[PDB]
Amino acid sequence: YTPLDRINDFLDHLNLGERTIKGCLEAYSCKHTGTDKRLSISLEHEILDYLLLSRSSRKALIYLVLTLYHMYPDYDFSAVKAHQFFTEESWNTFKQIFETYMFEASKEWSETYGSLLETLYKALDEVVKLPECEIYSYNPDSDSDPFLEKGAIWSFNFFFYNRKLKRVVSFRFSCLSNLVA
Repeated sequence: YTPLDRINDFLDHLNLGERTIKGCLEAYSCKHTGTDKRLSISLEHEILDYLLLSRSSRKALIYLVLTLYHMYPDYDFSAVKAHQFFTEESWNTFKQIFETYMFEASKEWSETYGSLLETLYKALDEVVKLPECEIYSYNPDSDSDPFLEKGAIWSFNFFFYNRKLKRVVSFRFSCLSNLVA
């Protein structure tokens, strides 16, 4: 039972009255054998034919789409559409988002313990060496995409990728309205 398991339990259906906050960290090490390997190659080909993400992320992209497939393997992810829906970020741009939307969450957490953000950082750093990571948000517009939560007040899907380890932590967090009419 690690800090991620901690954060995750805390963020499992945090209920704050009218809106309910959900959050989820999942880590994935991309295998270099079997289906992961073949899939990776497929993606790498698709990307090259086609040659918003810049090209600096053409490799990162391969590994992000594997992590999608890992999370929802029955869904058709596509290298080109993801190229469209992934956006590169910085820790700082992530920090602002955490500050502005996960405010009630951080607050409840400090009331509970004696920062949620600091904890998160430490937890991520342990699993993917954070200062060496690349950061991405996934914002699909497609109706079907399973990273799209419909009727949500907001939703984010972040990804922390480590190139050396071929390792990705995905952080999803969203807000739901508990109202009735």
